[PDB]
Amino acid sequence: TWRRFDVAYHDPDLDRLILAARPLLSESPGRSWFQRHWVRGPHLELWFDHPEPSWERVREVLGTHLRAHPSRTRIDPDRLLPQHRRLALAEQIDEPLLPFYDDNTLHRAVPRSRVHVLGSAAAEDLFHDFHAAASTAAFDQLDAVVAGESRLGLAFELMIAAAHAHAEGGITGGFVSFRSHAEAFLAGAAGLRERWEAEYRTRAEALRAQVAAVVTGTPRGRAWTGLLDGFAGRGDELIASGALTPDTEFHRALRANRTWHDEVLRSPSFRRYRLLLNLTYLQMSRLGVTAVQRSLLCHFAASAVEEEYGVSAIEIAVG
Ligand SMILES: NCc1nc(-c2nc(-c3nc(-c4nc(C(=O)O)cs4)ccc3-c3nc(C(=O)O)cs3)cs2)cs1
Repeated sequence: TWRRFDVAYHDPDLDRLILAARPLLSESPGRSWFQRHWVRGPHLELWFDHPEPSWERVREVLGTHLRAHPSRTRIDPDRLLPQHRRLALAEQIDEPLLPFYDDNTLHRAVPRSRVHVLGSAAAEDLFHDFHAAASTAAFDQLDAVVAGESRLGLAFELMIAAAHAHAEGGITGGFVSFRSHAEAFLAGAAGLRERWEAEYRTRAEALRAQVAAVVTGTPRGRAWTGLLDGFAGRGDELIASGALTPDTEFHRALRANRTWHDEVLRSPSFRRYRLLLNLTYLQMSRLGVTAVQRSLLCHFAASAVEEEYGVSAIEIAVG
């Protein structure tokens, strides 16, 4: 059902290349979407379930761009291969990892299946529907970033909006997830945590204001939560049928808290929230936000909500 094209582009800043692809994902019927990926080296993937654009049309648009604005980053294959072998085990990727693509090249590629990770073809199809809708939204987000808006700031707004609209209890409920994710990432890194805290202090006033603005309602926040709304029903149904599948002070506390077990973890509302937050994190990846940066945002979001509302995620976890 799907066609895939890989654009090998070794500079981590894909944003202009993505914007050049906008007509290909905007001009013909069918679902189309893009993501960033690492197999055979850094590359952009374009996915289509209908027969247009053709390979020839894809080359007409993106060949022109690669010749005008080529990547000048050089990969280090010797260091990348072992990293990719580990990623492949972790992400359950069975595709060949070699040879690495040459920089600034276009390829047809074989679409991969994620059923074994997501739980069913129906769950995979729902993620494809999300990607199709979200990729359209991403072009406007990336136009803003290229134009000079803060990438992390746009992502922060998506996260706050998702927690306020889609968590039970709104922002002062959903923010506990942000702490959880930051503390799981940090895995005992006191020195990194202190660096994050010190940067957060410089940002606090602006970040608290952004939290209050998003909670009041912003056009971007409402647009993102509107998009997420489209997946809530089907998501609840796949979660309920089974079709959609840390040693830290915080997580130790949580594991001893019976409300976590009985009213949070197993609740359909938390499962739904967590699905829609995970879709938000996928969007952040599409927008070029790395795993460390997503985890920093989680730290900043939790800290901002705590300061604005005078609440404490660790106190909630302890119970
Ligand atoms: N002493 C009794 C109590 N314990 C709790 C707890 N709530 C949580 C909680 N945890 C996560 C978490 N998310 C993660 C994650 O990894 O995503 C871990 S904990 C997300 C959200 C909540 C809350 N929901 C609400 C709501 O009003 O509905 C408020 S706080 C953990 S213990 C509430 S009252």
